[PDB]
Amino acid sequence: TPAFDKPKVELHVHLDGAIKPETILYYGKRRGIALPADTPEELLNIIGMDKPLTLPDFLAKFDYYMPAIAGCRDAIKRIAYEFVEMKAKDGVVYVEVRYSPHLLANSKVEPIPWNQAEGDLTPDEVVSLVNQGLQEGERDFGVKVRSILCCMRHQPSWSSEVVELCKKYREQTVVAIDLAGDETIEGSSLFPGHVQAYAEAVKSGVHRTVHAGEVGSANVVKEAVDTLKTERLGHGYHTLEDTTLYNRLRQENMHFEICPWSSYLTGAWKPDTEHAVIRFKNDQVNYSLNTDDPLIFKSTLDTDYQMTKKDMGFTEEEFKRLNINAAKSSFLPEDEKKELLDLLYKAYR
Ligand SMILES: OC[C@H]1O[C@@H](n2c[nH+]c3c2N=CN[C@H]3O)[C@H](O)[C@@H]1O
Ligand SMILES: [Zn+2]
Repeated sequence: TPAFDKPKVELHVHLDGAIKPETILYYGKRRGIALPADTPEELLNIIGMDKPLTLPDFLAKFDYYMPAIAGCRDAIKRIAYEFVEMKAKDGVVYVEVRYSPHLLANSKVEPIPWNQAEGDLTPDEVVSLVNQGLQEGERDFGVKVRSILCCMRHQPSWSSEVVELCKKYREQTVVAIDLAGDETIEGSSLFPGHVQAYAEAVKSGVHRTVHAGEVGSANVVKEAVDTLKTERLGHGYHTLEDTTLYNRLRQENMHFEICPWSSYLTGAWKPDTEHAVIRFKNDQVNYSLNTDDPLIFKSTLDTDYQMTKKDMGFTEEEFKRLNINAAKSSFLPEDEKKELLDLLYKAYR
């Protein structure tokens, strides 16, 4: 069933884990990269999940397939292409994708990932691939893509870099810096490299967001809002613990990015206790429903929206209004945003 059928907005997703089993498959068996499987479903059935695991675990599923794709120059622009694809197939007019240059290489990179080998490929290029691949994909699917570049919790050394990336790819196609990776690393969201790079962001314009919340304490969010300056909270579930912090973001007017089906699956949730998502709906705080990782969880944007009208009862009347908010919170000029607001507005309504 539809389950929401008007033209959606989406803010939280990762390139990384918006690949199809096939493009993996190709490259494993093409530049040779001994892969973990064969039948395109078996690939899926190692890569993805169904019993709720733990955030740490989630995060090394990734080590299964990435080698495949990592630099090869080729693949960057192709999996950027096929990703815009999926985003016009399930219902979306507007997406922000995130990703991590650092995972996507090759050269420089003194902790060299997966682990793999030297090296044409740079941060400076593994972006300018994607911008074409989301510019193309845009061109050919009806959907406008802007990307988000992700600092990455466990490596502060690299965070510095991403701000220079964002600044200078700024609009061709990047509208933002993020923080991503294991919440459990005690202290991570404060380490010097991160705050330094966020604050070259606020010192220099760059829009900010942080996965804070999810599977770690309310503190990690309090850090994120106040020390890092996060313009919107990447998940923000555990902010319902410090219930005076909670009234302070409801009050600041600020985006929670929920990821339903993701929540059960990483660990951020016990299925015995009402998910933060229905709460935000009761309180009417600006949230956005969302996908996070299509591949690793075996899903589609319909999966969230349907976990949400049938388990946790959701009017269409809500869906309407969250998809207006997400648009309101987008990292896109008031320019581009009056007119993506004119879209869903004269179509919901
Ligand atoms: O895409 C940047 C990184 O996002 C991480 N990722 C993706 N979704 C999530 C996540 N880490 C935690 N939160 C979840 O929302 C993976 O480490 C990936 O390398
Ligand atoms: Zn995420």
